Amino acid sequence: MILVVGSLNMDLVLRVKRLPRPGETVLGEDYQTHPGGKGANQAVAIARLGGKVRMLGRVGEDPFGQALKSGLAQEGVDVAWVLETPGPSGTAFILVDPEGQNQIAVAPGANARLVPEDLPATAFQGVGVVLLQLEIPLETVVRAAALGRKAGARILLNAAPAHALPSEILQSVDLLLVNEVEAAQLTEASPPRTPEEALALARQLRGRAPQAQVVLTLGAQGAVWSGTEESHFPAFPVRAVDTTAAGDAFAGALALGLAEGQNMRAALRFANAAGALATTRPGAQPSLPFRDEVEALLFG
Amino acid sequence: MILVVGSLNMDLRLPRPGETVLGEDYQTHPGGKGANQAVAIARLGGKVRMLGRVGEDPFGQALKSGLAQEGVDVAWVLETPSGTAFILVDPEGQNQIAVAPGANARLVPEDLPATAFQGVGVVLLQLEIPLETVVRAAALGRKAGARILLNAAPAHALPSEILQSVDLLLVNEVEAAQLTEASPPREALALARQLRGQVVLTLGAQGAVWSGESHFPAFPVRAVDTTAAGDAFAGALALGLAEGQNMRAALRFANAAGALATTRPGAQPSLPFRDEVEALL
Ligand SMILES: Nc1ncnc2c1ncn2[C@@H]1O[C@H](COP(=O)(O)OP(=O)(O)O)[C@@H](O)[C@H]1O
Ligand SMILES: Nc1ncnc2c1ncn2[C@@H]1O[C@H](COP(=O)(O)OP(=O)(O)O)[C@H](O)[C@H]1O
Repeated sequence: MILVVGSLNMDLVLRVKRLPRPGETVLGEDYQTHPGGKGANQAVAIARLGGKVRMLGRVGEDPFGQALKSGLAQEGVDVAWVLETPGPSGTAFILVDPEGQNQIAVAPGANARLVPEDLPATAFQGVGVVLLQLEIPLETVVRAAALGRKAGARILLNAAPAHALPSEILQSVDLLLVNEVEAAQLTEASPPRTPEEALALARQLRGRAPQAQVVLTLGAQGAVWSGTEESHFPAFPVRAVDTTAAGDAFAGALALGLAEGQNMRAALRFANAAGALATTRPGAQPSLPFRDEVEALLFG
Repeated sequence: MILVVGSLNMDLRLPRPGETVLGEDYQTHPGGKGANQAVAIARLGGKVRMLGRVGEDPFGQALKSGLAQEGVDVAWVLETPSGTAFILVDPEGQNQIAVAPGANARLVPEDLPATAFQGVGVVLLQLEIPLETVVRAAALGRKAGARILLNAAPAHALPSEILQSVDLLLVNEVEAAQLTEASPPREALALARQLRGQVVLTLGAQGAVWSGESHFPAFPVRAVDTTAAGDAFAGALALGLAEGQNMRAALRFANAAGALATTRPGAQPSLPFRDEVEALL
């Protein structure tokens, strides 16, 4: 059983010729509205892969709030710990170009009101893995890890979007999951390139600031893992339509792989499979693949 | 009055990929080049009508009642089965914008009644509606006996037919280049607008040039947000000519509105009132 603690966002999406550079006005088409948020996406990702999942976070007392909560319940995620909030739900401004590269700006809304006291112990009882991200306040992330350990869950921190982390969080996490910008933020010096070797060396560096399994995602180059092994796990070759929610599929698939009892080798392959499929359909949450697609792609 | 025919938009800590500016603002205000130009005239104490399409969504209502509360006649604003700008802004006033035309793409020639043009002194147009509707709006303006002000913005190619049918052709340095060829590195901007040519070429903090042959200096101000500077200038110029001011005093009156727009954040909210622009005289 997995608990996901994190954000619920309404995604407002535009197809664009080209992502605007600073100062640029670009013309877009095909305006669309879908439930999203790193938290809600990772919960739904676990559900479509057939894992049992609860979601703990806040929606606002607006139309979107109901749509965010109902969306989750419909996918069969347990929404008993989704709390109603004065003011607006989270909203996200997404642009996607023809290569599937995106640009996202998030208005936190009710996600900013998820405080430590909002975390009851019964949401964590009997869960094997707690899955956290950073579209909620850092004091809430600390409490979630604490309550997670107290219940005997593995703490999976997806440190995204990019944010500075205090030692208290980095030291209390079983697995730290970051993309290259998050890895560079926390380490200083980017991998302005890949060799898969370069981000292994940075994932070894991030390893120094804790005692977790460290996982670094590389988009079209897959992922690396510094922990009980130092290894690269290649991407599945697919046609990428919209890269939105691919880290969410991957995070959610890693969580459920470890929940179900898979080792890291298997769970990371499973996760690259799921993150690859998410690139091949448009939109965030709607692109989240189902167990049988993911298993098809693994079987080859 | 002045008739404005063009766009209405609602203008609305980031996954970077491709990259966003490090800055945290957006929320909700009426915008679009048409709406902004109309509100500009209204805030400058001018009688003004807005002609264009909103959607059947909450925004559509908000845009309409928004323009109304500023003092714009919205009678001719047609509901449609809204245009949206996703605006990201950093603390240094730098912007990234993604526009979804919505209803604005559905404003077709047969949408323009001649009633709306009757008695008006200036028809003010931009290029945020289909080109065939701009053509219609010009033709109906000429019929009603109005001066047709084309603001050829945003940057787009135009045929000789359209260029030859307007009484004033308002452009910036990128649009000037688009229609002619080769950016004015300045004057050379005045020799480019004569290659165009009444043609008005805006130059930011260097003000505006004219030839039908003169340059009108910028009002020096603290530029925090250059958004809606073109809209305030366009709206103000349109109001100076409909008020019967000379071209020289109107272009000074445009620069003065233009400069005051730069001094406050956002688009429609930064548009100066009359008392403000008259003080800067
Ligand atoms: N073009 C791609 N081809 C194959 N897999 C991809 C592609 N883009 C992303 N992925 C998968 O999704 C995961 C997340 O990619 P990445 O861009 O690092 O995440 P995020 O969207 O959080 O930045 C990768 O590890 C990989 O499994
Ligand atoms: N920094 C500035 N200082 C003074 N006046 C300015 C400044 N920026 C713009 N303006 C005024 O507002 C207008 C700005 O239009 P401009 O920046 O040339 O093109 P755009 O249509 O892209 O906004 C007029 O050109 C000018 O009078």
